[PDB]
Amino acid sequence: MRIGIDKIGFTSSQYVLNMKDLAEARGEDPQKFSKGLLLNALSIAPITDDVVTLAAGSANEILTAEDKEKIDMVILATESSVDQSKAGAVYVHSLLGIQPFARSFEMKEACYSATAALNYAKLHVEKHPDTRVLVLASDIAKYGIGTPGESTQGAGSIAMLVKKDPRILILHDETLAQTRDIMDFWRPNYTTTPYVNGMYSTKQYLDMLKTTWAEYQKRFDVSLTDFAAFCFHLPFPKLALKGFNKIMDKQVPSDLQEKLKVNFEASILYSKQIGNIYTGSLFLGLLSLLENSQNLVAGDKIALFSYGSGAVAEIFTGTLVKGFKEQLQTNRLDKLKRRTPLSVENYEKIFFEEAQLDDKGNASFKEYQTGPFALKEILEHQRIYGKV
Ligand SMILES: CC(C)(COP(=O)(O)OP(=O)(O)OC[C@H]1O[C@@H](n2cnc3c(N)ncnc32)[C@H](O)[C@@H]1OP(=O)(O)O)[C@@H](O)C(=O)NCCC(=O)NCCS
Repeated sequence: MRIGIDKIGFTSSQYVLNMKDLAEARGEDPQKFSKGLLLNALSIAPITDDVVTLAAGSANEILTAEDKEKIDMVILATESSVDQSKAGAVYVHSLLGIQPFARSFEMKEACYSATAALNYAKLHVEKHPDTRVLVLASDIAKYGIGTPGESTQGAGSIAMLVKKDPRILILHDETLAQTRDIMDFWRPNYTTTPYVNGMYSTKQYLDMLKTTWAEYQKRFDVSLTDFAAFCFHLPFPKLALKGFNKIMDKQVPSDLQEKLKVNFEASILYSKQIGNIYTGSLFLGLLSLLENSQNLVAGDKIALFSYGSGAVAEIFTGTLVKGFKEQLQTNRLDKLKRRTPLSVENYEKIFFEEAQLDDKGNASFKEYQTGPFALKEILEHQRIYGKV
């Protein structure tokens, strides 16, 4: 029984901050961003485009009426939640008109949780092969003005439809996760922006990659040469490049070294324009890879390294399905160029806007550019979402 990713949708916000503009405002060498981080631009979200609206937009990209009839589980992976009790998935379920007899909930573990969502989705469909599962990985990476992380901000959501006989990627059962209790990045309840030790996080990302991959190879009798591409979590592309270099070695034959490198470069193309999207970043890289590699074919295997701060890592794999290109888009870079560039001044005002509640819990918002769904208002503490 083949189970996996049938369709992948992606939505980002409608605004962009160009890194050269941020560099100019902050007195930074623009090459720190273009070469140091390997970032060109970041998506910026207004207050009316949040985890829920981005998630619903990404699903709207891919779902058919038949999907909506057969989906019986909706999982939102996020670290950008807008309620402490109500899962953002419930809103997505509603906004998309999915059939009522579904379970809907959120998963949380920094940038890692969509990997667990996908795994549960896969097992659920295997048990109930007539069903489909919608996994959303939606986040707004917001670090704060003047912080080291300001340059690794971003916004977006990946939607993945999981079902039997998938048209893109068959998911396999050989997985390995690792948990280690650390404080590289975290976000207490009283702050909209995380605390982060960037250098320590990089070191831990690389050590969990090294140790998890070593153990994976041992348990499952595989090596680098079994794969046509390796995808990494993508908070910024330089970190993923460090990961790639960390696990690669020169015992790989030269032709495969070249292929893996070209595929790595394909995988970071979108992230260079979008920035960090937390839970969705690994999967955005997968999408970028599939839409930009010139060498991937049916039957090629892909290895994926998921990381979340705090920290949890997992390696898993999949095999490409004949016809996968039919499910992809060719003009995504063109669509990203449509985003409205913001001055640093306007980015500061828009990205860091917070709701101004009256004593009854009402808040109103200016109309900003969004995708198909928007936060319209807050009405007596209820976030009101609708189609635009
Ligand atoms: C990425 C981050 C650590 C950078 O912080 P920073 O103090 O502003 O920048 P750094 O001094 O660390 O330099 C970053 C990089 O660009 C560099 N750089 C600086 N000036 C440069 C220049 N003029 N030309 C080229 N590169 C330059 C570096 O040398 C470097 O890359 P390297 O690690 O390969 O050497 C920071 O944005 C951050 O902490 N973001 C959040 C990370 C996070 O969320 N981690 C959790 C999940 S893994």
